[PDB]
Amino acid sequence: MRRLYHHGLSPAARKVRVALAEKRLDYEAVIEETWIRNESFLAMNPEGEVPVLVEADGLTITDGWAICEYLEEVYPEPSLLGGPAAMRAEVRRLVAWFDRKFNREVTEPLVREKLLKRVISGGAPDSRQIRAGRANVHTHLRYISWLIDRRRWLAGDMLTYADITAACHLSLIDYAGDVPWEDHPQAKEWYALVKSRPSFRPLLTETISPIRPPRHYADLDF
Amino acid sequence: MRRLYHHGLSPAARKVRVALAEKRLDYEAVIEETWIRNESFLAMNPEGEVPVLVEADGLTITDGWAICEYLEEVYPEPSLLGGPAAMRAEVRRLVAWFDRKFNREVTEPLVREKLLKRVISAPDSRQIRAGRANVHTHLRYISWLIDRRRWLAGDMLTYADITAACHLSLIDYAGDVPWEDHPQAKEWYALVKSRPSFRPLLTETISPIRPPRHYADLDF
Repeated sequence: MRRLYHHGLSPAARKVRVALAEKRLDYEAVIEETWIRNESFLAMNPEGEVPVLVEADGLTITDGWAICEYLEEVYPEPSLLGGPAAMRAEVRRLVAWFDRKFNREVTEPLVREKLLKRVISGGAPDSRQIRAGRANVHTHLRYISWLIDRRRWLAGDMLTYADITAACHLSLIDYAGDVPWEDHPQAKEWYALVKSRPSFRPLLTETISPIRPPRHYADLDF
Repeated sequence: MRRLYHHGLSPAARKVRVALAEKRLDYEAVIEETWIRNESFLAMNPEGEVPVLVEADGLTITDGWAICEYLEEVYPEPSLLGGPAAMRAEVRRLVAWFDRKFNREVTEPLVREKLLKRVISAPDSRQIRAGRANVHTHLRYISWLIDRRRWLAGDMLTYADITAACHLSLIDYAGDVPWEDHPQAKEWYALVKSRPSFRPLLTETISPIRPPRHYADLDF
């Protein structure tokens, strides 16, 4: 049956999991710990990253963006890009905002230092990287608050890959306990709406050993 | 006429310039040096990056990838993604290979240390040697792909070839591509660089850096 190679620390893989659920597509979730070399996995994806989607006929789609665009092409409804070219471009802009800018400024340092290092032998957290990530998340939350104060969802009138991408990144910052939610109440409210959707539920209930998420992480009413 | 905000040190902007030309879309190239703060540019693109495409009617498309997907949706022929879902997915896989992996391993350190630092104002030699070592791995992969396909993603030129060639064109501007170790990849790069869509990348300069002698040479 359709399968997704993933791991809980990957924002892109989280995004694909949420997308598959939003599209009502059944799949088998298969963990690959990409920090442990596996020649068979590399043979399937030479980049050695998750996510990788394998359809029941064996068709193998690699890269989060490639998978997301493939899902919209093959399983068009419900749409996660929207209809007019201009709207789709705004969705894609915001996808890039989070998968590049937020990712580089916040997700990469906090996930690496607070989550991945504890999962592997990795060693001492780098406090400098952590402080920068913690400071930078404020600018992003202010932007989210600005967008959602004037739009229904981050990219406009319907939930899209923009909301999914932003929420999946934030979910990992939240797993680490580093989101200053109460400084950004409009962003907090938007995240509560996303986190309460059935597509988000596995991200809330699953854990990544040996890190215990914070007590509010799975609270819909946080 | 549509306008593209770009600069020569941006692989994403280079890619869009090539794409626009491949699709026979005229445009005005407008330089924005994004290392110099400009509130008006930020007001148009809050990320403060190039590329940004502005259509004649004012429609503003931001982000290289968003621009490429937009161009294929609005100007479908000639296609730079291809037709079947599987092919399009392979193109997008390779676009990511270059815009993520090659970019992190090779373009970022070499452009930063050798090009950007000279444009603004000491190169880190360790980072330069890491970039130079890693480009070999990527060229071997290119060579593997084009030994069995005409172009990186299959039988037709796509965003995959454009993205790879645009990244490599910046490495080549810095003089750091070991072409003599990778003759199959070299031959593929010569074909892409020779296309009319690539011409401005070859002839334009980024002050104060001079490119190597062969950089603009089709017969290198």
